[PDB]
Amino acid sequence: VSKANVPKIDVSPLFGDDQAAKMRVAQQIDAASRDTGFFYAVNHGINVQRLSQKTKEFHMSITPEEKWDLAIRAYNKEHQDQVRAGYYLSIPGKKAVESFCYLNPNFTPDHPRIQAKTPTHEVNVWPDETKHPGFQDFAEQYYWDVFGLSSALLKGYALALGKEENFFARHFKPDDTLASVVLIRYPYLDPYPEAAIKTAADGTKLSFEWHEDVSLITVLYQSNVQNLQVETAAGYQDIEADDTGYLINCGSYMAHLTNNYYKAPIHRVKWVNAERQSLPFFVNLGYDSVIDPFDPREPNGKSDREPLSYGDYLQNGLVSLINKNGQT
Ligand SMILES: [Fe+2]
Repeated sequence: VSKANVPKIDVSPLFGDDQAAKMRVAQQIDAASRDTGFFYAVNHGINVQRLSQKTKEFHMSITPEEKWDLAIRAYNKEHQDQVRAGYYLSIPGKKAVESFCYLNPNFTPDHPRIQAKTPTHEVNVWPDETKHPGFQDFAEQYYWDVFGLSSALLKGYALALGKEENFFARHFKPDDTLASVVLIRYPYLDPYPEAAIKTAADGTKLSFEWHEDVSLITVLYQSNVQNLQVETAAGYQDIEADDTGYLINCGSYMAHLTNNYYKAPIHRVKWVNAERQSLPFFVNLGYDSVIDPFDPREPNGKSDREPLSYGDYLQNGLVSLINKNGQT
């Protein structure tokens, strides 16, 4: 099994005002997006040491009582309004992974999309502050930190495609973004439950099957345990781990609006019996955001693809992924 070419790109010029340096970053984003579809963002300015430590303290401290109280509707029939946000329980002996998902901290009972009961908008649920001091403060702060990095990355993607730098970022707003953070724990278990291991067609043991992401882009921090593979025409290739950088890839909304010029790479998660963390940020736009598709391959950029509202795209995509790859 070969290793994927995943370049490390210094994204720090995207926070600055040297326009030529920004173009040089854009070229590297373009090149990576047209090859395997993955790159590492380095020199990003986020304290990922604190991110991993605070996430670890939470996963290891939370009790079954608290998990039921935070559980999404798939695990707790009483929580009909928690489809996305909350705790995704493991099932001892059956399901190893567990995770906590939260949404835009600005979605409050007072927020107009919450008042209108608009699908995919939810109010976050949090553990008790006395049992997990500082956890909510940390997590909300982290959302805005990775929002900022993601904004900058979106300027690079715009420039790479020949657009003005706010082409995507103008739709990525703190008041209405549907972006989510998921804090995923993959545990060490001995014996490891066989029901939690999937066998791929090629024989590889997996934790999560092939998929394209439901996102515009995905901005991922993982601890230093190799697990991801990306599909190429010549088969799956291993993505090397790097626990100082963020792993970036496009989701299927980018593939839609570029007429597949930037594909959403198909990837899967190998089974590895090791304690590790996977902390994705899914860059989603607003419910009513619409970007007119274009084809960068054509001089006039003409595309026949229908514009797709981000809210409709997200509603269909999240359900489809659950149906295909299982309730996480
Ligand atoms: Fe993914």
